[PDB]
Amino acid sequence: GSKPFTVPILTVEEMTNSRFPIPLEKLFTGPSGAFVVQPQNGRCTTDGVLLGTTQLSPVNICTFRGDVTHIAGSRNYTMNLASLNWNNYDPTEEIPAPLGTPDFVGKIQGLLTQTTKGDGSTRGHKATVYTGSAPFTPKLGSVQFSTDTENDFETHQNTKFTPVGVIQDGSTTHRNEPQQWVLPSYSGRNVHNVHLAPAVAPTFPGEQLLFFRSTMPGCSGYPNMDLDCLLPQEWVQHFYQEAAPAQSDVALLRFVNPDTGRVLFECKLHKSGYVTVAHTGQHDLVIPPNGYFRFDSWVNQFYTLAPM
Amino acid sequence: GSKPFTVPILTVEEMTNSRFPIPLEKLFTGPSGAFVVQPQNGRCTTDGVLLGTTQLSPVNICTFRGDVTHIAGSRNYTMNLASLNWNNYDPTEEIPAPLGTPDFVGKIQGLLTQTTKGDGSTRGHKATVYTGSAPFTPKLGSVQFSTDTENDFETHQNTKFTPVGVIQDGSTTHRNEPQQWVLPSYSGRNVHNVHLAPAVAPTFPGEQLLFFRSTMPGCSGYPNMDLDCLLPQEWVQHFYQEAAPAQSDVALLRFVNPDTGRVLFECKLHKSGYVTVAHTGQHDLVIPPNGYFRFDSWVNQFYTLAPM
Ligand SMILES: CC(=O)N[C@@H]1[C@@H](O[C@@H]2O[C@H](CO)[C@H](O)[C@H](O)[C@H]2O)[C@H](O[C@@H]2O[C@@H](C)[C@@H](O)[C@@H](O)[C@@H]2O)[C@@H](CO)O[C@@H]1O
Ligand SMILES: CC(=O)N[C@@H]1[C@@H](O[C@@H]2O[C@H](CO)[C@H](O)[C@H](O)[C@H]2O)[C@H](O[C@@H]2O[C@@H](C)[C@@H](O)[C@@H](O)[C@@H]2O)[C@@H](CO)O[C@@H]1O
Repeated sequence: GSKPFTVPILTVEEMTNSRFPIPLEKLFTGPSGAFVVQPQNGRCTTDGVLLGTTQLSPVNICTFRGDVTHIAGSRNYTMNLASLNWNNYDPTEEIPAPLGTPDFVGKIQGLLTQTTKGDGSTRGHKATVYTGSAPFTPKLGSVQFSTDTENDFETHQNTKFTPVGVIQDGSTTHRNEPQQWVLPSYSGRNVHNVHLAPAVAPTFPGEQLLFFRSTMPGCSGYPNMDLDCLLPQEWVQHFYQEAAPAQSDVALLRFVNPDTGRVLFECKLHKSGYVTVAHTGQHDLVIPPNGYFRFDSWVNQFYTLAPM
Repeated sequence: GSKPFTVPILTVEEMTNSRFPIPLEKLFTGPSGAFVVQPQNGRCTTDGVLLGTTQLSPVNICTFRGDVTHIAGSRNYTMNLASLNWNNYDPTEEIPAPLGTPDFVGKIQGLLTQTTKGDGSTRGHKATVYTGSAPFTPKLGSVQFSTDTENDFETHQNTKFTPVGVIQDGSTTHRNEPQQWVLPSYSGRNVHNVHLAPAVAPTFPGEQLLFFRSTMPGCSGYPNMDLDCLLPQEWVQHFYQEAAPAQSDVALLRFVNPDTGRVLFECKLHKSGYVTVAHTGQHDLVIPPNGYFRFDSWVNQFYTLAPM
């Protein structure tokens, strides 16, 4: 008597990255035994429980909201954060950081915009947040932005950060940042992160994670623009609504080609919200534009996949 | 033998505007008899046929892709457009303009970003497109951007526009632009638009359109930041996948409050993809955060709604 489980029939290129507000481009698999894979956005169980800092909006990912204060002698501003819905932020909520907070170390550039309530005057400036920096303390309710102005922003007026892309210091090794698999210190460098969505890894020999991959825009230097999420944002929204019970640890999915009527490959969708495939090595999957995932049956962690 | 029709159970504040990449904030109704309501984004039939310039990605709305050429003596660049998927753009496709093109007259500000293929060097600059301007000819394959640079962008390298918000000329009447209900001239001022999604209006006495409303960020001046769409982007994605046949002209929806178990109001979801309610005058709806739409039955255009 369990509600039947399903995944969306949207194709990969019809879906959105859950870790940055950009479209998916491709599927990628590679080894990740050497390091911890623990993203906090795009985390959701198959029965619809949001984890980490995951929230439902594709466009709220890596945004910030609040009001700002200027740092004299600079073009830097401190943002005192509001909640996702512009109310008072509560640091004691059982989350790692405000929902939608970036979950990787990098220099994220976008625009800081503001409206003055009284007359509806507005202003917007290019701005960058360094999520690896000492003032990056979103869990404690504040982050710092570098901007292109020393005086234009007003205090105590609603201010929004909209992300666009990432930058790198071109005097250093190319593509050495961002580091998408390094979590920020949400409460600052001397404080451990809390309430995290768990790290994920394949346990089965010869299996690797299957990533939903995008390329982040670059705004300066030579950044590493690869960005891999565990679930498309549309899958997060789907499971959240459906809330179908997980009848076992693992949902077997087949990736189907409607142009031939044949299955390209099969994969495991684990109930805690990630996908694995039977393959060894780094590989950009080549898929038909009309290809889609289809849930076929509940299996478990001991199931042997056909090689990808 | 028709597949059962449904709408998503996401709440309003859990969904995304289909005309700009920002969250929904509220429901709004007002009279629109005096003017033509003909948006081209967020247009989809209840049985899943995309119309106008509508595409499936919430983050692709009001983006542009292509390569750029500098205009000497200025900080202006012409973008020769690529398709939504970075291929050659075909001006003869039966659409008004490239998918995701802005469907209103306004000055849209964001970032123009670029990557050089050979070495992975990147650059990003603040940029504005005036969709009412003479060089705004997206259907013909080109638009113009004003930027903060006269020399940094390279030719013949992939270039992306990411929208953030809107601006207004502060020397003129406040909130006189953008004009969200004025379509751009997609082929320029002397050429009529083609392949448009149709204009919509209530036909029933005492009914008005029900709008899904957001506030666009403002980046300069005193802009009109109201933005009303006919369908949430998540509804577009839902109908596209479900493709449930419309058994009549009108789906009756009830907006339900789970905190009391009572219906707040009922409304008509027309098969061509828009909502009406029984109300006269401008009104910001006040709704419970957990409120949701529920499809109850197929009726038709002659059905009399309970007053909102
Ligand atoms: C030394 C330094 O950090 N300079 C950056 C500048 O980057 C340098 O730009 C050069 C050409 O303009 C070379 O490409 C150098 O390798 C590079 O380090 C940076 O310019 C941004 O990124 C570079 C790589 C180019 O893509 C530029 O087009 C782009 O604007 C600017 C912009 O923030 O800042 C310093 O001047
Ligand atoms: C005359 C003109 O168009 N000036 C804009 C400037 O706007 C003026 O800014 C004043 C205060 O700086 C007053 O607010 C004027 O009413 C306004 O016309 C504009 O500044 C942007 O928008 C204004 C309304 C303020 O919100 C500013 O904070 C904001 O930067 C700037 C920025 O593009 O351009 C011209 O200088």
